[PDB]
Amino acid sequence: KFLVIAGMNAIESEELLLKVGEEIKRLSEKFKEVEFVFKSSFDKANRSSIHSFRGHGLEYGVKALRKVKEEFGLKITTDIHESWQAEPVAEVADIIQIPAFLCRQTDLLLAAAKTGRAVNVKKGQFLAPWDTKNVVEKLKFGGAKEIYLTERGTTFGYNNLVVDFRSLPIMKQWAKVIYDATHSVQLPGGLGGMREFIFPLIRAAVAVGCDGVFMETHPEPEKALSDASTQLPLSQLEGIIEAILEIREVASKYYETI
Amino acid sequence: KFLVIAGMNAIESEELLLKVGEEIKRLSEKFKEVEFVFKSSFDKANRSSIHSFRGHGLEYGVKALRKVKEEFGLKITTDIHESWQAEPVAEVADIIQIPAFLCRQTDLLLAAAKTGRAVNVKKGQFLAPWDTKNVVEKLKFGGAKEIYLTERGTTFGYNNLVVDFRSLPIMKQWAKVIYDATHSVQLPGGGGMREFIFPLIRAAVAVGCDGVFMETHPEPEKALSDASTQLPLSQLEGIIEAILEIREVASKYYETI
Amino acid sequence: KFLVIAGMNAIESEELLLKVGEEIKRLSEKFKEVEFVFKSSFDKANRSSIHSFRGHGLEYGVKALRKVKEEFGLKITTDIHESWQAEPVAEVADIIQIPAFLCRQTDLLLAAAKTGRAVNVKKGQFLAPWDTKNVVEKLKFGGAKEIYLTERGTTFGYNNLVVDFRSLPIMKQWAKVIYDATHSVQLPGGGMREFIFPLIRAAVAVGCDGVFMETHPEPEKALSDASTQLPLSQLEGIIEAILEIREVASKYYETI
Amino acid sequence: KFLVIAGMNAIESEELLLKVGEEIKRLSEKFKEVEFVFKSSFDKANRSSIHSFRGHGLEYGVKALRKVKEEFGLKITTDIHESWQAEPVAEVADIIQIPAFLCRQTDLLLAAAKTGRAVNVKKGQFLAPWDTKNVVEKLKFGGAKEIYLTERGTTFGYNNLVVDFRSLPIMKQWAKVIYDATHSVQLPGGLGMREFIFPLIRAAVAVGCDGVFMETHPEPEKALSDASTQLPLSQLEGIIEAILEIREVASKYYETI
Repeated sequence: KFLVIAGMNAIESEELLLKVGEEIKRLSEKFKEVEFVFKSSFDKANRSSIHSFRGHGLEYGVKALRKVKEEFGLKITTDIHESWQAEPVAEVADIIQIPAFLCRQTDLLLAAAKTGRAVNVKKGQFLAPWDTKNVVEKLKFGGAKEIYLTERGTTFGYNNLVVDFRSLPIMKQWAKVIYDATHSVQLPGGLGGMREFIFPLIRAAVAVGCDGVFMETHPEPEKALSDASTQLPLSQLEGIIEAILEIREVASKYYETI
Repeated sequence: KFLVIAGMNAIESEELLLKVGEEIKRLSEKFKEVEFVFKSSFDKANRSSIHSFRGHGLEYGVKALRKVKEEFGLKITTDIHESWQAEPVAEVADIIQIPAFLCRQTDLLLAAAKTGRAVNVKKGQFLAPWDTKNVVEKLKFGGAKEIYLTERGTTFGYNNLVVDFRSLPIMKQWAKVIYDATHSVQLPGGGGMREFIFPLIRAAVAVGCDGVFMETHPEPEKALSDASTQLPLSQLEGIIEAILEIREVASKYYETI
Repeated sequence: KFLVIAGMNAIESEELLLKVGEEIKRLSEKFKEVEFVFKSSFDKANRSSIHSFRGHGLEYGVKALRKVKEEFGLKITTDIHESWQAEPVAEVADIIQIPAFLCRQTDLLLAAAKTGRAVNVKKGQFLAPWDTKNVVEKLKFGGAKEIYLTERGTTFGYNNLVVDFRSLPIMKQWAKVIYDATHSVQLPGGGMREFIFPLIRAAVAVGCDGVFMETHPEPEKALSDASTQLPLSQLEGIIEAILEIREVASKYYETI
Repeated sequence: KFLVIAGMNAIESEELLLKVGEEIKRLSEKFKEVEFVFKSSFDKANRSSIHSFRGHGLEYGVKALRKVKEEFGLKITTDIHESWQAEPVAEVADIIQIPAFLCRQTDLLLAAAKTGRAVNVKKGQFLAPWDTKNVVEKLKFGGAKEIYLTERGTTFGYNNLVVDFRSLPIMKQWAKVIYDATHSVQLPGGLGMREFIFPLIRAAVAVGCDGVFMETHPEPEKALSDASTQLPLSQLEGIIEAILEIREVASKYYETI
């Protein structure tokens, strides 16, 4: 059954997070066949500017993600940045996310695999798809059983990303493949993304074949303290989920095996 | 009315051209809501090696095309390489094709636009999507009425191309878009990988395009150009049905330009 | 000796074409160690907009060139966009130039090789350094004797080119190499002139058989490639620099 | 005073390190106009394979680097991978190196700046040159006073890097610039090209930069990392000589940022 990873890019506030957690609960009720997982970063450890929003800290974040899980019965995924953050995070996160810039930091991957939780690894903007076989190999060595590789775009010149859809079938050979619909259309350092392309590339993803879609959402995308240009309006989620399910239905029959 | 441009990369032997030509005809008959067009090049004026198969001349070509156009009643399309080849070829081809490397050559375009026939420009591997607008403008200024833009991959480092599927909705702003499913999986001087041909076609119809461009051959390993990318004639039907199904569902979400 | 192809990007006029031929002449006299070659195009056959300047036809073209070739005694070179322009242009052009986008068009290559002239091929923005081998194999077959490969940048994402300086030694394995100092910094569909010089020093330091650069008396008033056109009054300086760097670096140029 | 950062990629063993340091010492004596800074990693924390050499631990690596500083009187530099590593490393490092994949990791940048030591950031392969400004601003925010940016290539298609030398003058506006002659010709996940190392250094000094970074090993074929890109310890002298020579004549043309 299809995996949908949704949430706010960052934990801007517990009030905002809970509101977003409500739409996902409602959505899981409407799409019984989809496996939903609530996502949110407790820290933007890689912002370009020292002036940008980062977060309220690990403690606060883990506590807020807990509220969402306890109040909505939703599984959780959040990203970690240094080794020591795995265990504490593993307390509430069902899936530990590894940032794209860190997909090669051996200790971080090992730390995460060691918690016993599932691990999703954002493919680096510098990584060739075949080069992800070693990422999985490390996680496996570290104890990881539920492994995920997430397509999030490849460096295409300066301040731009391209999604080479060949990566989906190649990566499926070693792990469940996920398509990150929001960061893939993001233009890095662009102000120091293009929301209109989010939906069309998602359809491409499911036509090609993947095991899940990752998409960030916000009640007021233009007021988002992070990834504003690319976060989707809460009201748009429903329509996109339906199209994924419909496109997957008629397409699955053609997904290449293995 | 989805447009499907299929055929042999080049005219190797009219016998094969007819074998592929009847197969198309059969399909055009099964899929009546589809408009087929027979594609094939009378010459390969852009091969890397000097020892590579080119063609049997514009004469033998234009002749072979009309032979298929009459024996099967299928619309024809082929590409021109120099300003002159326009007029002579517009006598058998309904769609004049402009090569990828020549998409910026003002006079070649200006010419094919005069023949009154429809024009299809392969987007250069060096062109950014939003740059195809000027290509359209040149042709309109030249009398082109039915204009087509074709996605065929972009230079992604050395000996490799990538398909930026954002180009489809972008070029759709000023022309009908075609997705080249065979040259896009091709590896420049590598090459190509037939294993990705179909998956990306699926991607193209899911995103939304006005048609696809494929190339088929009775048995690829025998092809004389782009052999590792040529699609086996048999599979051609399964694919056509596949993208029609996907198109039926996907079109409900195509953005409105 | 060292090659220095200079001149205007386009033949905006025979008047201006001369003001430039005069300066190239002077520099030609001040640096007897360098083989200068006047260059300009009679037709910008590949402009982006249909509304952009092209030239005054092959007529006024070869006309203006032949004039400089006799009034200043400088060798001349220009680019052809279709096979027929080969022999007719090979009347005044010592070096026939092949545009970047056309570098794989066999007939344009064979047609230039026929004329028995020197053929300089702009390496396409879509071509790998090593793929230029066949481009030289095509010219040999076509009767070419004096061949050149020009580095003019590689497609780097949308509307941008990067100069992979590894090509210089790679290509030098089968052809003399020229570096296009003005087009290698252009932004397809735009340009940054502040990088023209720096990259030239980089080209000679690595090692090349010659430099290719376009100049104009008043760049801001140019009708083609305004942004990437050295103001005539700077060519001399740059040329002194290329020689100096070439003298110190020569010693280190690898060996094919 | 031109800066030459040199040493062996990883601290393979203390003896092998002292051997390289002996040579670096010799060079600092012969080239008194150059400022040599010895470099070596106590840990390869980003190896593609779980089976590759990483190192003998921080403590071991800090002792070795200190033995090289003490015995040969050379300045030291090494890279850090997690915040906690900054402080202990600063006891010996004159310059704290920040890995390319980690160049956007704020807490690591801050941790290094807080030590009071100079900081040299490897420009990420996904970073445009103008994006480094925000990097230099994070460091100043953290207390860094002496800052360096190192050009080490940019992602060019898969398993390949290209060096855009327009990045030197661009980055010189915010920090002193070093050119990494070793990783720039490296082919990521390819298994580099040793023959291109010297040519690119020449281009680098010609264009203009405040220093060059080059790893060296006595027996490159037996290196436990970056084997294909480490220079034979016997070639360094030639390179440095040529560099000073090129810089000598080229220096006057460096454009005043």
